[PDB]
Amino acid sequence: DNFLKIERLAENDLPKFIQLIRLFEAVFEMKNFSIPDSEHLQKLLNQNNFYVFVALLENKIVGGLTSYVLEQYYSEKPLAYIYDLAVDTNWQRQGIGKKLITATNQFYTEKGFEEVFVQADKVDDYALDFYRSTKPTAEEQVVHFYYTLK
Amino acid sequence: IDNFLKIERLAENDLPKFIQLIRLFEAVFEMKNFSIPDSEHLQKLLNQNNFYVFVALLENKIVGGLTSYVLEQYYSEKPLAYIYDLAVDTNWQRQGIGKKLITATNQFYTEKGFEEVFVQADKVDDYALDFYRSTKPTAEEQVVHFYYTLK
Ligand SMILES: [Cl-]
Ligand SMILES: [Cl-]
Repeated sequence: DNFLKIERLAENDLPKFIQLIRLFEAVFEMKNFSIPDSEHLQKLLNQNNFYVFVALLENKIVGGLTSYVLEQYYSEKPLAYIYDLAVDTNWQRQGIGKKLITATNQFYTEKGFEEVFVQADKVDDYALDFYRSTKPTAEEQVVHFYYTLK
Repeated sequence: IDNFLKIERLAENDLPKFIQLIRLFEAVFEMKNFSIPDSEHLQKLLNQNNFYVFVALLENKIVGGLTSYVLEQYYSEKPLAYIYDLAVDTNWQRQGIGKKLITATNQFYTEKGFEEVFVQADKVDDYALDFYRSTKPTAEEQVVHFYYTLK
């Protein structure tokens, strides 16, 4: 569409950041969520290893992703890790997620990165077929382990 | 072996050990036509406050190690830690070394008040798959890894 706009957040974009987090809360159906203080979120937004992309309709965030820079020891060309990606259920399928991926990969290409990667749950068929629609270089079935700390 | 082994988190002046671990990675992962980055680059990476390396030592020889990245969260003030690579010397595999590395790493991030540490293994790597399972993770999950090689 011509009205939709993809933008990368900056220092004074905390309100848009919070709006995206609220979208994440909604789409991911997170329970009993308590958003961190704005002081914390502001400092994170200011990190040079963290970049947020959103899809906007006028003032309304209808989609977004978060990404982390991982400097490599194999190469002087860093990696980018897309951690979260969501599209508002009322705008799911508008080309939004593709536009976000394209913007993100172009951004890291300009910065001389080697590779961008992202994970989707095996049971999440909507995301699974979405990422395949973005034509990634490759996909690999893997297993994710995590240790909840005391 | 346990009373010979040393598990440690690398310090600022441990670039030689870092390079040794990278070389171990090159061999264990069977990386082809690898060219190690300049030492200035590796030193700066080692010194990053969001990157920590844990190694296993016998005298001066690295026999195993892992690399970890701190990921500050927007869901919580408690960060995440991402274990990116883990390898053990093929002649020393499955003698508790990998378990000790995971234990040390998780203890470090637990003390720092992190929410969780996570790590991934290939579906076909049953060596790795049931190693991590032997470490008693809180949960495991089937996922698909997508990547985009940039021009
Ligand atoms: Cl809240
Ligand atoms: Cl930039």
